[PDB]
Amino acid sequence: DVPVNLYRPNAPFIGKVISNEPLVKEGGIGIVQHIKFDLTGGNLKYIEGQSIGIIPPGVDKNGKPEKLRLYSIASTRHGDDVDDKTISLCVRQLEYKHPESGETVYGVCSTYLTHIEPGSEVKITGPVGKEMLLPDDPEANVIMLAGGTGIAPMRTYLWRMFKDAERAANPEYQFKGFSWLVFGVPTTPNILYKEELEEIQQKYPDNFRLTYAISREQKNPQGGRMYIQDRVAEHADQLWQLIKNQKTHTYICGLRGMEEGIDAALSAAAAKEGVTWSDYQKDLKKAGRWHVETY
Ligand SMILES: Cc1cc2nc3c(=O)[nH]c(=O)nc-3n(C[C@H](O)[C@H](O)[C@H](O)COP(=O)(O)OP(=O)(O)OC[C@H]3O[C@@H](n4cnc5c(N)ncnc54)[C@H](O)[C@@H]3O)c2cc1C
Repeated sequence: DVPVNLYRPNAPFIGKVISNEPLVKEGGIGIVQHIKFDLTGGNLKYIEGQSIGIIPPGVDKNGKPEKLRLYSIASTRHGDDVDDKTISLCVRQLEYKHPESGETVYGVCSTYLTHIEPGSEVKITGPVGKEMLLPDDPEANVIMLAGGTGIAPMRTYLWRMFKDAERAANPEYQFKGFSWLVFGVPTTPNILYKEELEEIQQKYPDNFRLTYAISREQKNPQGGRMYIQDRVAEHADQLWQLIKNQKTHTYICGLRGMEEGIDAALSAAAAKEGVTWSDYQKDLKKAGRWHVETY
């Protein structure tokens, strides 16, 4: 009942791009695109929290074909239109530095994807992944800690939980727990899906809390730029108290190295009560309540 590997690299599914919209607004840093693909004509099914592969055209520096890159699925199982025939991605263009062989380098698969046109064919493998799945328990608490494109699986949980079209589509799942997104981005215009997050938070004030950490607009108490771990420390006592509930799941997604400041904060909260966080967290992993995907 979790689909995995319905399509593999040796024989991928050829989808078509339907749309490709920018998510970063003017004044923001970088390019992050929301890309939607047509799934009709194949049998790709998937659920929230999974990833798929894209195989980009071309050869590397050695004249070897390009490998697949993985992307968290950014839509619910139904697609953004709730019709069960599309899938979406949230793709940032990776680019870096002049001291990297002289001048600025562009990522292969993410440049390809963030400049791809509607009507183009794309090779898609997957779905893969069973570590970031959402429990079918309507009464769960769900803590989400996202940075940048790590909003993507979170968007599939929240959309499942709170979009009226989704609730109409999923009678078994009517969500009534509490969920809290701490979202880290560099500027207000880099808040991916801002308008839709904030609409959810005003239809459902008792069920959803939305905390930002915006590093170029906010300072932490030491005087640094505000980072998601700064906010997690700000609330580490509340977050630890929520985690003690047998129903609470915690999801962590974003770039590598973001985990260690989340543990430092929760260790100091757990310790007040003679709990050793890293022992507690091992048991949470074992029990399926601790979900991490950084990259
Ligand atoms: C499970 C998983 C989920 C992912 N989900 C998403 C998602 O939702 N959205 C998204 O945009 N991406 C996601 N990615 C990351 C994505 O797969 C690709 O790694 C990323 O898009 C870059 O691929 P590329 O082809 O653009 O870059 P490549 O062309 O392969 O460039 C990457 C390589 O260049 C180097 N490099 C990268 N950054 C730097 C730097 N700052 N300084 C120096 N060298 C550097 C490294 O050698 C790296 O291997 C995910 C990855 C994984 C593993």
